[PDB]
Amino acid sequence: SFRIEYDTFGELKVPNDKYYGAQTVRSTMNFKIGGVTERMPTPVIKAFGILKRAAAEVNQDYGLDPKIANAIMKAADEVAEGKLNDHFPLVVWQTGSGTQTNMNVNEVISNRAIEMLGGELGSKIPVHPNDHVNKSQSSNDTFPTAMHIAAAIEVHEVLLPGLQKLHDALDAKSKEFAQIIKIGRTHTQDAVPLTLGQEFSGYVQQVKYAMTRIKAAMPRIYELAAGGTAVGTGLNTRIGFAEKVAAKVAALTGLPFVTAPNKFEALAAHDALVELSGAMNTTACSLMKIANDIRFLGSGPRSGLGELILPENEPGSSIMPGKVNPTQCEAMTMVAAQVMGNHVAVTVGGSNGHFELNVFKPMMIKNVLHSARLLGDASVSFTENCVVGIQANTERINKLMNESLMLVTALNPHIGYDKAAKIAKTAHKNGSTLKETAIELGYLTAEQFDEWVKPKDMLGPK
Amino acid sequence: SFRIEYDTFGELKVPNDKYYGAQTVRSTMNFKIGGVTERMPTPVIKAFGILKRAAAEVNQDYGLDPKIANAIMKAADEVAEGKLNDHFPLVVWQTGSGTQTNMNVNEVISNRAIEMLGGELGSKIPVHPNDHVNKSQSSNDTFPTAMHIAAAIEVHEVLLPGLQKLHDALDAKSKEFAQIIKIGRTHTQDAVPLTLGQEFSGYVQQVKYAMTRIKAAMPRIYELAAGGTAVGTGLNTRIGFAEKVAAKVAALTGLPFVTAPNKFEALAAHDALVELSGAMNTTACSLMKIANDIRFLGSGPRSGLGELILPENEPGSSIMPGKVNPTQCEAMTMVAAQVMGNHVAVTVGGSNGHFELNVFKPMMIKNVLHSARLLGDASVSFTENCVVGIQANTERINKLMNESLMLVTALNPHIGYDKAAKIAKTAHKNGSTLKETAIELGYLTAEQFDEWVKPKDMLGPK
Amino acid sequence: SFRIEYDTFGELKVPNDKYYGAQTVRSTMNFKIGGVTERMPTPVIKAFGILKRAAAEVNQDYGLDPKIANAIMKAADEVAEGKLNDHFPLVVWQTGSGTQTNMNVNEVISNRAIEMLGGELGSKIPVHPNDHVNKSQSSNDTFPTAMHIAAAIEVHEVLLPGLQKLHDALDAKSKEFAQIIKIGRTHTQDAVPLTLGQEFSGYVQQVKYAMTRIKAAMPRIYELAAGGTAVGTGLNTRIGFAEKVAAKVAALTGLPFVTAPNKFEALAAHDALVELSGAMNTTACSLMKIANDIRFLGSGPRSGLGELILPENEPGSSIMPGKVNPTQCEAMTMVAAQVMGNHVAVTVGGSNGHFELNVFKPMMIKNVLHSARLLGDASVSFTENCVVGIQANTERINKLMNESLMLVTALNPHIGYDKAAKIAKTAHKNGSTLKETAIELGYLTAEQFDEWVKPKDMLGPK
Amino acid sequence: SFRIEYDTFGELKVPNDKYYGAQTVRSTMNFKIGGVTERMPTPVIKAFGILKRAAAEVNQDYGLDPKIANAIMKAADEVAEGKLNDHFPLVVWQTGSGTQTNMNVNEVISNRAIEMLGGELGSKIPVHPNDHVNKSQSSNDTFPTAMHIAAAIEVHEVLLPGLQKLHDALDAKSKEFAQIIKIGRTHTQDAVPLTLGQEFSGYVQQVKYAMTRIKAAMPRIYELAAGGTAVGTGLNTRIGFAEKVAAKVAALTGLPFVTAPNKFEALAAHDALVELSGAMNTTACSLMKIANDIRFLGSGPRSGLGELILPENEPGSSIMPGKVNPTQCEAMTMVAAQVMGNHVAVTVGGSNGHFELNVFKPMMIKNVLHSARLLGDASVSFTENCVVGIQANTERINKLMNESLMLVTALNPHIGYDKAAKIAKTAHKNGSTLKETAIELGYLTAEQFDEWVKPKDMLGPK
Repeated sequence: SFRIEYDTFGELKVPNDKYYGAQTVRSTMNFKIGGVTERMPTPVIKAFGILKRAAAEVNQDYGLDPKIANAIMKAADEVAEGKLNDHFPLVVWQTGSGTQTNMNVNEVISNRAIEMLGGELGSKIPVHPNDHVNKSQSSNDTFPTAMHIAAAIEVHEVLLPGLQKLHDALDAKSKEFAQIIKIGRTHTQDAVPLTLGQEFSGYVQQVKYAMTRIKAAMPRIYELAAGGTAVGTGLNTRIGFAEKVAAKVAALTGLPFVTAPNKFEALAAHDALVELSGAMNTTACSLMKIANDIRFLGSGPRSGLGELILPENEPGSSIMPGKVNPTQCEAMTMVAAQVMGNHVAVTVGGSNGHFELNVFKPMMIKNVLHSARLLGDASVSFTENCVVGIQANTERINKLMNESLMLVTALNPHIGYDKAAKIAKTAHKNGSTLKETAIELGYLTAEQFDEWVKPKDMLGPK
Repeated sequence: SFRIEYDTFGELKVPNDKYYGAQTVRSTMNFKIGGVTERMPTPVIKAFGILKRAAAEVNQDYGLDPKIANAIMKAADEVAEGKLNDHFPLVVWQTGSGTQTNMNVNEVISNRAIEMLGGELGSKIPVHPNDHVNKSQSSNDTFPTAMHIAAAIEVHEVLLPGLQKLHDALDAKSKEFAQIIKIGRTHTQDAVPLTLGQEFSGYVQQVKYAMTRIKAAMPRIYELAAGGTAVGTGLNTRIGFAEKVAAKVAALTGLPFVTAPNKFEALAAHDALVELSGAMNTTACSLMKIANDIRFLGSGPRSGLGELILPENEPGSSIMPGKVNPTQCEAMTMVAAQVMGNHVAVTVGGSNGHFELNVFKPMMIKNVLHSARLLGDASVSFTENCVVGIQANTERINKLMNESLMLVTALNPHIGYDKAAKIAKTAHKNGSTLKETAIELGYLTAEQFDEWVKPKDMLGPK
Repeated sequence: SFRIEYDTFGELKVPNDKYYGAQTVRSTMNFKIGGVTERMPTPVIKAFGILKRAAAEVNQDYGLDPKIANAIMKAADEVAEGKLNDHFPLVVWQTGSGTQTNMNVNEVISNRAIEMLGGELGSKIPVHPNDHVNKSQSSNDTFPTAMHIAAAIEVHEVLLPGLQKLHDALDAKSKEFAQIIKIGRTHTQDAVPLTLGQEFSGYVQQVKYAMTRIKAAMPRIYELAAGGTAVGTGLNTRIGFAEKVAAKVAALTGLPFVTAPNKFEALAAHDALVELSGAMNTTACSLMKIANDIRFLGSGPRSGLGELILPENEPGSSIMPGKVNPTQCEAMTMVAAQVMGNHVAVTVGGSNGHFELNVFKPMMIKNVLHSARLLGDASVSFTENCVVGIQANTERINKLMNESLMLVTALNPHIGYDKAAKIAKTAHKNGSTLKETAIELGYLTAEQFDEWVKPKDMLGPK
Repeated sequence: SFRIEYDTFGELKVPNDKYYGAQTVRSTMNFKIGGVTERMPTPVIKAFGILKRAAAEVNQDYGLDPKIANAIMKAADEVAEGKLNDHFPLVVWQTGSGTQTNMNVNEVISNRAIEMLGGELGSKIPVHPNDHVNKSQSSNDTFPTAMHIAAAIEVHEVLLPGLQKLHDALDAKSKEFAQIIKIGRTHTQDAVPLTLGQEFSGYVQQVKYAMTRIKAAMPRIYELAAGGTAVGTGLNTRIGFAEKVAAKVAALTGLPFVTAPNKFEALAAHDALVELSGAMNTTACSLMKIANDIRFLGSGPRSGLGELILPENEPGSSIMPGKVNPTQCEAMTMVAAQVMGNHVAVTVGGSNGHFELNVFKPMMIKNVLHSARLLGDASVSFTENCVVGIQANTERINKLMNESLMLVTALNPHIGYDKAAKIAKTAHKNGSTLKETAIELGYLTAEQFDEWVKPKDMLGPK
């Protein structure tokens, strides 16, 4: 049920049903940190499949036999399409250059290509993991290329689309609530009015700006290190390989990948990952505010704020009508906190490069991909299971509007400051409304109050 | 005007009204980072005065002339008492060992001692800054000693006393509010009742535990590096000096300072400062929760929660009665956030020692002292200007208790689950109270409702 | 291949081969955040198995039929022993109280117990997930109890044992290297000598203190929230349940669990998790220093420091003799950075409780357990695959000792300061050794140099 | 002595030599947190002077008497020029909206204007602090406007100019060192060659990208909240004021300030400050790497790497020639760590807005300004006192090139892989050079070695 392969240290059993080889088994024996939840993220594995497909096609310019190249391309495609995820057992907590996952990819693609050609698995014949699958590449410039491919795809396919759905849903609710006037809160104290539409428009702007921030943090993610080889000079690769492989990855993905203009900067640091994590950190601050606001605005039903009725997704008991826990707000705010911590992990890793090579690469991309997936998925879930279903408690909102003390300044042009202050003070002392008090004090009629106190006229500059 | 002093780089002008010398002037010209607001914290300077007083007294065992030693002791006392603060211009962003502030201290104590002896300032006669004031000490083991003396004094004189006042004031309010029943909130939704005294008892326990955590993080702050000299071996000091100087510092301060058992650990790392910062970080989490709760519990007067009436310390407008911004809550929660950031700065510094010496020392102690002073002062301010004057809005609390849907389960033993749930659903649909609805439906009488629904019996297990 | 169950929202298909039920399926439909790497950590699931076993036995005091209790206990044991991990599909990013995992546990134990009794899965007969498996418990006080059980077990079984192995290995190497004198480094400049044993003894002290710090952070992890029910009052549990269930968990685990003296503090905050994470943060700073030092001390073979020969665990090429990448140092320092970020996530979550309930519970325990497992596993791997095999490059160390300029001060008592400074300056200018220069200058004989310059005499105070 | 002023709480003594008034004295008595070192940063105060100058000029469109407006403009100019710094005693740890500093600014400008007009200080005549100096403005939209003006000016005048000087100095050294070949280091192990100019070109690219990142984070800093008044609606200001005051601020500063398109987003959150802090956090990661590399590349003189000779700015000892502590590297890396911590403080504040107003404003801008000033000043200091004077130790670099084992692969095309590996293994075993060994083994002549092993041909792809 196992085949025997060999490396410099001796023999190793490789399961017959696995496409990896001796280097991967050796790597698993020495880095047993954290268990299977710590396996390298699937986006990184898929990105390696893209990279190795691109390199094999380019390397036909540089001596690679087309029959071998095309077998590599087909196997690499299977990796990219997520068809071979079960053959990647290595964890994030490995060599800090990512070289062990590079070798895992080279072995898997080599053995699958051998199988496609009808040969013996583990033989390196006719597809050699290093001489063919890693041709023109290095142990040091491959993982950083894969992690930028993976980050860009996750931003474009998961993070930005999830934020776009949330933006659109918040914007629809802003329009739906554009005429519902409620009492503002500053310092959490009652304040002058604004509509729920206006308040929600602030959330819309925050999400729009989050997408702008993330896009602004992408130009240097599109720069690929492939071609820098061991220390950035390109020793032991071919002239034109760096440019051709970036152009091929760009063609395969439809994304504007380019070769990094300075390979020393590209290998010695991952400042672009720090930059992108920073944009996700800002996004997390925006989403914490939006979700915590919606949480409190839905508080109640009777001892809270009670402005919003959130959809009920988990069944309650009949004897507790009106109670709805804001559980999508909880998942989102937990995600927001996680992104902030992940950002510190990325920052510490990014600050700690040494000379020609930053060797915190696996941990840095793990945290970036984690934050991107959590923010995108949480945005979709918060949208579909909370935002689109939010209703305004207009009966309670209108009641509290008429009971507020904050509308009293509408009276000043009609009865003057002292009488308006006396109304407010008396109403506060007695627990009555402004209207009731103004009438009892003899300062106006009910008809006058309705004519002069118009919240619709208190919503902008004049 | 100025006197002329010299170093091996040439001539320096030293103001005649300053006690520092050529080394200190040289240090100011090369490290201007941040401006005067970045000057080394006064607690570090005072701690250096304690240390140099101790070293001078001990060094009489090791050849130091008693007339010279006693002049150093008197000048060092002046530094320790804050009488010579204006003679320390150096910033935090200096050499990472703190040696430049050590030299600043040596020069100031030398020249003030010379003045006490009637001699010529700047002459190093009869008191030499290196040969006498720095005798038996090193450029590398003095600053870490001063920073632990400073941290321990700030914990005992500022941080723990401020937390103690907050603990005691919260406990008094807990007892004051022990009989005031209100509606609990979980997920921010209405929940079963608890007293304000019970809720406040949670805050009391958090502050008690904060003090316990800070004390638990002090044992290794009391360990002093003095005696490790350059690399931790004690080369170029005397047998017994490490122990004697720590005992003298303990006697001078009344605190249980001891010599660090392993001087390599004491110089190469400042793990104790990370540990203490960690306790302040936990404290900051507790204080964020207490201050934000009180902030929201005071929200209103009419569109918030309205359970607490917070003292108004800043004049308000006569036309805005009842409005009180919780400004001490804002100061406290801003401080909490600062402590969390300061903690990451301490962590990064503490993680980055190299071989025999961690050279992030000034930045680490600055953040520790900043956190300790902010937490202590904010605790006093929050206590005196908010907590002690908090009142309960008992009329609004009683009203919202009677209007709650959460008490309905007191009815189950008397009329059964089915009728109870029907009451709650109908009340929620109609906007009425449980009692009004239970009577309208004909399920019970007013007298039965008052006998069966007793919140005082819903406050514990049975 | 599926059975039909029902909840308030309608019917749900449950796989015939799963022990969870309708509530768990509903929970999975609404929280699709992050994928399967985000599943609730296994230590939490196992801890729930302990908690539910304890509660079932205690509840025989409170009316639970012994036949049902014993079926619950046996099923709960299977959960605790990791026999049913495949029946827990929920992710961390769920309701912030952890109630959905509580319900998942109640359903699994109920259905497995039903099977043990020979009944129909999904029927709630004769074991009801809520009425029996959750008897005397709440939706809010169960997850916090499980997360403290899980944290304490992981500290005692994984984190502390891993640190103990590292301590012991570092201490053995310190003794092995106790006579190997090398040149110290301060500010990364050459400094006076110390032995590799002395330098490694600093690392030993850091790891010893890390274990002390972690233990100091455990007393409040042993406090369990069980019995606080919904808001901390214990409404709807029985007198004595809180104490009995903590004593039973203590008996089952052999660890000193107790009931939390203030349940409001226990439910409204998780300051103990922040405290424990803080101890792991300090540990990560210590390990970053130790691992980065060892990394640089092994640098080379010829353009680095070259003091240590690290074991080679991944095969190199024949043409690159002497090159050994310090890959266990890389995994450990990546782990250290991850712990620092996780600590910020825990801190943000811990700071954000609201009124009676902190609803960041799943994210907080996830990060604590992640840091604990990574630190423990990395400590074992770093120990077994690096530290125990470290060798000293004594040939290179001795060569560089004799070429250092740092031994020259040994000459001062014999030939005076000026001649000793002239030797050092001349040797620096000419690239020669101190000995060669001292002889060429005519200041001493070779025999005198060997008699006066004894590094063994430069290793302590005198 | 003192004058007597009043507020609704009673009488306050105001020093006769101060321009602030009763509101400012009242504010000092309730917020003493931290002491004078916590005073509001001068850039915020200057920015308030710009804003009040702009508002006064614009408000002539909205009824403000020109004689009064022009006195306000002149007094506000004095504040903006730093002439009245001593009249601002309030600390950061004040009301979270910054309203108390707004009132401090209003009072100082009122009383200085009154003095310019020959009137009585403290009389509010002819210049009223609220009715004139705060005309058309609000307690809530003034501080956020000042903090964006301050942040933008500090970026343009301090941060970017300091980085530009560092960029240019690093680029000059890159060109100076373009022909100096040394041994690369990956994982800290010896690696294939690269020039010092190539390595420095990586640092240049990082600083260039830092400046690009900071500029990319400025568009939303230029958005001003002025005009949003209390909750963002603009109630109680005039149509056109928001736009007119932003245009005037842009004209006064020469920077492209604009009114914020959504005033709810501008008041309820400070996401732009989080974004800018994020760019400074990335910059800090770049600078940590540059400064730590240079630190280690200068290590020695004989037991380190020894590639760089750093300028010695602090006198050394004549008996310790060649020793130079990299003290600017220490200041710079301490600053980098501080920026990372400051960033977490900004993040926590930015995440914690409530409804219509984020009330963490003073702490957020303090940390942003602190980071910007430290990075700018440290960049200038690191440039002038380290980078520009760096020399290459070419003799030691050439020696270590010739002694390296890494050049051996130049031999493969000439003698084959087998003999090359035998040379490297033998040299490593014996401690000799590749050339000595290749000759002793009889595989080639000295002349062949010099013709075949040319490091200049090992610096790129082929």
